Amino acid sequence: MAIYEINGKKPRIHPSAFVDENAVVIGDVVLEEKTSVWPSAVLRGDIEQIYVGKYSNVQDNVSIHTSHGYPTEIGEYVTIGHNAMVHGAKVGNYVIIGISSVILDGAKIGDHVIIGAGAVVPPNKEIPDYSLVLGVPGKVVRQLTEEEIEWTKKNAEIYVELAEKHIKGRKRI
Amino acid sequence: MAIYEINGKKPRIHPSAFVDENAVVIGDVVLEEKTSVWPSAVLRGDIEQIYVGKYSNVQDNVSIHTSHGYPTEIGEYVTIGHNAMVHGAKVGNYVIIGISSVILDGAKIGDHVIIGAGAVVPPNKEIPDYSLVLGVPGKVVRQLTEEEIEWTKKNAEIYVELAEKHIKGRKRI
Amino acid sequence: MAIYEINGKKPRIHPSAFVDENAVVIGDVVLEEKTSVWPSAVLRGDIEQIYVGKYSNVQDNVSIHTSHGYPTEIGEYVTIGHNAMVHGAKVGNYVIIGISSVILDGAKIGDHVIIGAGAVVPPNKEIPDYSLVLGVPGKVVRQLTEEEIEWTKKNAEIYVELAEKHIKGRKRI
Ligand SMILES: [Zn+2]
Ligand SMILES: [Zn+2]
Ligand SMILES: [Zn+2]
Repeated sequence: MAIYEINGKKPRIHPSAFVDENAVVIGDVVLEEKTSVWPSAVLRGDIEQIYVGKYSNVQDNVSIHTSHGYPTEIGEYVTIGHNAMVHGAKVGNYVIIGISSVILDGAKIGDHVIIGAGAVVPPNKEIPDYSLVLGVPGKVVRQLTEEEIEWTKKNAEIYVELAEKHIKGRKRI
Repeated sequence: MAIYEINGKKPRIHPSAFVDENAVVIGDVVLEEKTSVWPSAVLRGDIEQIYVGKYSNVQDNVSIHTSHGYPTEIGEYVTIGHNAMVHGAKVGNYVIIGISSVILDGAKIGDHVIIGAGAVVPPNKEIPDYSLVLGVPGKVVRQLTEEEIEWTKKNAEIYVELAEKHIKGRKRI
Repeated sequence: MAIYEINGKKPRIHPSAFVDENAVVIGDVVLEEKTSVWPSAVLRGDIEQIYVGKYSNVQDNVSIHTSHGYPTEIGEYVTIGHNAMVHGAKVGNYVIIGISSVILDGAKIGDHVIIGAGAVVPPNKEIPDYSLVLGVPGKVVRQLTEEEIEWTKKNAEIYVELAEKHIKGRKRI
């Protein structure tokens, strides 16, 4: 949990979603069904809206924010890796945001995309569907393989099940 | 909030500052007027002092620490981007520390400087005023433009207003 | 603290260890004597076990997780730097994981190793003993010097003392 409203705007969280009590969700944030927000993950909807599509996960120590005129939209089946940071960007469906990677303002990530760990997607950068992105500044290095494409969805499914495990079996001690 | 003292040393926080209750401020830490510390941001003043100049922001999931003999001094109008990490360094005025970047021990960042997202400033590295720094190890790639210089201050001003919004309108639900 | 069990599995924490109340320890996690987990550090043992050897520290805003079939084992005298991320990897003794670095699944870090800040150790990557690793993807650039080797242990010792300071002198205010 650790949900807050700011100036009237309240987060809209679907009942099936899992928001760790150590995560922080503030203001204009929408979490669709079967989404999950993990420990120390922060979704600060105090400027533009932060929309998180169904079956998507926002892992441990992630930050999601926006800039004026630059809302953040996360698609379906999106995996936002541990310690990653998404800032005022649009992310398509079946996208794996690598651990500790960074997606900046105005960027547009296509569907079925994998952003490598530690990669930095520059402002306004557009990433085509089925791409593997690496480096700083991140560049499309090649297209995803059949295996990787399957994974762009399975990674998210694994988290949907994991989220449910926590909702039913977590206990503070 | 989530403020703690350690062995007698208590943080000195100006009344106008905003410290998110999910942030963690420990020991020898000084926060001047109109400063702001956001969710999961950690300022651990358990070794050397951590000084944060007025109008500066320490964003979500940032860590600020020190090494023996290496205190951390943040200037005025400094923006420490989401998930960044400052360790025993001296940062001048009107500096934007990029998202997920790293500033190491002994480094000295001049005034009106922009450190790119994911950049790593090596130990004892000195950055001249009006510089744009990119890479790992971070290097001065060019001087800031008129627009960027204006931004080195406006970024901080935006946060001063944002901080006030939170102080007056945040509500746990 | 902020310790939780999940589906029966409870963390096993030695009495001498220090777990900041703002850190998050979940499930199958073992913390040996004189270990320390700092603010916003997250050890999610909800898949494979996370084992932390004695005298090791998991610094501020770190995340430690695993993948199915890929448990995370941290050796003795290991320093996991601020904002770093270890995912389903095996780390030897006297290893310094650089600030904001990333160690991926299947990797095996030898003993007396230093991973540079912001470095990314690729999946299944094996790092020889006494190595300095830099870059993305991280590569062994040279062997450690006498000074650095001494440091691979002293860094951890400093934290053992620091941990004790917190256990005895921390006070919420
Ligand atoms: Zn932001
Ligand atoms: Zn430190
Ligand atoms: Zn994971």
